[PDB]
Amino acid sequence: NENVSGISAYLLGLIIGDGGLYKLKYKGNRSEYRVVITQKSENLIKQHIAPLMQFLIDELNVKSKIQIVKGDTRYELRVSSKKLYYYFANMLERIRLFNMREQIAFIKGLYVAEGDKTLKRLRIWNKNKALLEIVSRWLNNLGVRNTIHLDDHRHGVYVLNISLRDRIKFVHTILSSHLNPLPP
DNA sequence: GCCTTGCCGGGTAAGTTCCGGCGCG
DNA sequence: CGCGCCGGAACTTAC
DNA sequence: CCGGCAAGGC
Ligand SMILES: [Mn+2]
Ligand SMILES: [Mn+2]
Ligand SMILES: [Mn+2]
Repeated sequence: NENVSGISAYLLGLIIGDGGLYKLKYKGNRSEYRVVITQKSENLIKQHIAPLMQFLIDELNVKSKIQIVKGDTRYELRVSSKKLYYYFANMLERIRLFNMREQIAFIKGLYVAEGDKTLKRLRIWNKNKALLEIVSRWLNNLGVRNTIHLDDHRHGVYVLNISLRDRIKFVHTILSSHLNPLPP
């Protein structure tokens, strides 16, 4: 299924960027498995992201709930689910095999999470150079030129800079792509 | 003249893991 | 008994 | 992430 594969890739962009995948161990041989996306904007969390996760949850027949925990500085969308955790973690492991549908959705998600949102410049930040290098190759194959270098010497954070020469192709083909959209 | 992009400090919007519960065969 | 979902938030830093 | 600064390219 390609609409599920794409929405997955997109969610996985948000997760890797602004959340995580947590395998927790508690006292008494108790455990927990968490798919997390955090975000400041209540409306983006509840009106765009959650309906997407909800759709994926239903289609996978995961029957965990979508928790939304309001925190200090940010909303946390959380799904407590061994099945969903491994679904994304295994999907992460085979990121290199992503097809063009998945690549674009992943880059879009990653950008919504980690990207320069003013679009004055086109920039993705991350400590994970290998992840950025994969994104770079995909972008090069989509005819979007880009460079990677160490932006934040204090915290070890790399930036992937998308060349403004390929501005239109990047925004039009990646950011504002109508592909795999909340069907309805 | 103009656009592009490496650089680098500010600080908030993220990320991570702990808690106490309850569920269920 | 042996794990897996809830609901929260303290805590730290990578964007 | 944001955003101002300055080096460099055409
Ligand atoms: Mn991140
Ligand atoms: Mn982030
Ligand atoms: Mn973000």
